[PDB]
Formats: sequence, C-alpha cells, structure tokens
Amino acid sequence: DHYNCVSSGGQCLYSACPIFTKIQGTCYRGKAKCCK
Ligand SMILES: [Br-]
Ligand SMILES: [Br-]
Ligand SMILES: [Br-]
Repeated sequence: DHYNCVSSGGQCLYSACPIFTKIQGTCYRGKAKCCK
C-alpha cells in the first residue's frame, strides 16, 4: 500500500515503472504500482 511503499523507499505510480526500477508493491487500492 502507499504507506509501506513510501516507507520502504519506493514510489507509487499508475504508469509503468521507470527505467532502473521495477514493481515491488502496490498503492491506491491496488490500482497503482510501488516502483523501486
Ligand atoms: Br509516492
Ligand atoms: Br511496470
Ligand atoms: Br508496498
């Protein structure tokens, strides 16, 4: 979720995860990715 995402050093994004990151969680009732 957003809290764990940001806490552990990720970013919540609806779009694809940017270059040099990958999906490592979810945010926003499951509709966004946690990228890191
Ligand atoms: Br964020
Ligand atoms: Br992605
Ligand atoms: Br997460």
